[PDB]
Amino acid sequence: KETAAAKFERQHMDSSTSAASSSNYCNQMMKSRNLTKDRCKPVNTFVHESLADVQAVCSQKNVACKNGQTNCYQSYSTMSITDCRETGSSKYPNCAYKTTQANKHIIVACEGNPYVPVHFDASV
Repeated sequence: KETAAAKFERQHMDSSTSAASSSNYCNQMMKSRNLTKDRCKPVNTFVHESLADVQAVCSQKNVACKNGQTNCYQSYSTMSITDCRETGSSKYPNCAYKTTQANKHIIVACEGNPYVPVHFDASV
């Protein structure tokens, strides 16, 4: 089955764009990354950075996750991110999202050897 690291990349990485280019970014990416296949994922963030730069966060500022786990890390630097959250009209299978561009620090949980992101905890 898909590894947790691989799921993070699929759900949260978009190294192919610098920022969201239109209001339909989230609608397209949520669909393309299969985040709307079974149900509308209600909120999701994409990170517009290289994979190596995001993986490197696992060596940055340790901080407890929202759920209290201690394997979370905050990036030293802000990153270009897109926040995707369901619109009030979103109704499976016609999932609809509001796209919000931001530059924020990210908080990720890390696991494994190599020690890499497996969960996107927050933008801050």
